[PDB]
Amino acid sequence: NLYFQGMKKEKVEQILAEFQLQEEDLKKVMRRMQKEMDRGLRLETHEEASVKMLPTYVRSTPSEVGDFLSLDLGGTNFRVMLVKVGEGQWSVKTKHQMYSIPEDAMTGTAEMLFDYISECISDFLDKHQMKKLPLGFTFSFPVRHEDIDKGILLNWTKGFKASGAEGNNVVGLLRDAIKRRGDFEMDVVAMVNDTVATMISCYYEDHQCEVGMIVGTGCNACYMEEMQNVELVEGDEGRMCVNTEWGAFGDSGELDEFLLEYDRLVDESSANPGQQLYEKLIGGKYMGELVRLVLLRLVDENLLFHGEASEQLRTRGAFETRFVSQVESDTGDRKQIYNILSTLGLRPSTTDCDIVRRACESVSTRAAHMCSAGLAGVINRMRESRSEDVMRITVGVDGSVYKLHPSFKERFHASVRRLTPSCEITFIESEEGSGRGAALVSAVACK
Ligand SMILES: Nc1ncnc2c1ncn2[C@@H]1O[C@H](COP(=O)(O)OP(=O)(O)NP(=O)(O)O)[C@@H](O)[C@H]1O
Ligand SMILES: OC[C@H]1O[C@@H](O)[C@H](O)[C@@H](O)[C@@H]1O
Ligand SMILES: [K+]
Ligand SMILES: [Mg+2]
Repeated sequence: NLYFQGMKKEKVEQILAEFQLQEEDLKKVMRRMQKEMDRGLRLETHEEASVKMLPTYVRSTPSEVGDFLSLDLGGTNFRVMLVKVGEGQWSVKTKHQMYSIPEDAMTGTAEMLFDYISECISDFLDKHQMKKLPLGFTFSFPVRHEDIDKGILLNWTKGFKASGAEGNNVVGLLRDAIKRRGDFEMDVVAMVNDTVATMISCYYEDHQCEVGMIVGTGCNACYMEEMQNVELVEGDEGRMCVNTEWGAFGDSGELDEFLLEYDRLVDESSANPGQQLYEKLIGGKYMGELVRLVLLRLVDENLLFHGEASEQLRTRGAFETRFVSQVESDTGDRKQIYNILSTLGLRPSTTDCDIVRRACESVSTRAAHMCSAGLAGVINRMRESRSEDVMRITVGVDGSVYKLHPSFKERFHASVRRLTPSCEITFIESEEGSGRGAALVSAVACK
């Protein structure tokens, strides 16, 4: 019966309705987010604020030229690259290599981690016969800076758990590991978040870019704040980039009304339970798993796969986030959806496929909408801080979710636009943002 297939589909929709957020829900999240950003900037409230609004010491009024080395650590892969900076300043990726980080190095000791990093740097300097450049470190974790070249790791995020790194100077850890190996020498001149790197890389082609955003494994944003509002740094003149660390929004209960069973389960099986909760609604580290967990509930309610979940479907992380993009790239014939579930040991019908799509759309739309509330909060804050009825601003964006998901981008922009009246927001995707941004920040600091 088509009548019974449609009754299965109606029941799924009732369950999936839970992922909906009304426009007023988003405005509420936005206001709460703006409130947390206020708190993180102020001396009185900074320690308790879950959105830490960390000074980066990358300023509005900041350079050198020549060969630069860029390091990038934040995802499953560590990337090294040679970049040429020339006359403002252009930058170009000329040599590049990425390395897979062994499990033991992400979850072992800091020494292991940075030993592996240094090994990677020497292989790269080998593969290009260049083993003393100025070195920029894109390091995508919450860091409390004392300057551009010095700051301590507040805490690991995104599954990182190397011991002996939290509360230590990250540049120091890198310098130490390089010294231990002692077969090359590098001038470590700057450390930057990936958001900051992305923002800076978009500046040569568009000077209106004063916001950087990452929607990848993790989710975070930075922006050019007025120095007068950055209470943690001395001076009131011009602007300084702030790393919001908005992923930890929710860690003090601010999203509790909105968290679902699937979110609690994802948080509980994560490396950092109770932390990075806003990020866990959005990031690619967690999105596919969120979908896997919806699909499991649906098989349990007898609405999917004849009520039977395969060994693969019951394994953690098996529904990869790229599968969410692929499913939602489907043209209507169900071929992409079928092949994904086939490789998961499942024997999907035609309606099974349509339900999996609906599950993915519900998770990724919520991610798009939740993300939109955070960005709209930042851009609205900036408009009010500045002196204009209409703010024109560019946002530099990187990450596989924003970049590769076929509809996230579009759902996200629309929602951001609803929430930012009297703002004209241009979105640009960075091209090698982290390498070129890191190199560009190095060249300034190279003084
Ligand atoms: N085609 C895809 N569509 C959506 N997500 C994907 C896709 N391919 C990989 N991913 C996910 O995106 C993440 C990797 O994205 P990527 O942008 O390369 O990392 P990243 O930007 O370093 N993350 P982060 O450092 O947390 O900002 C992983 O969690 C993957 O599961
Ligand atoms: O890589 C994207 C983001 O992931 C977050 O989890 C990290 O804490 C941020 O520093 C980073 O900007
Ligand atoms: K100040
Ligand atoms: Mg990154």
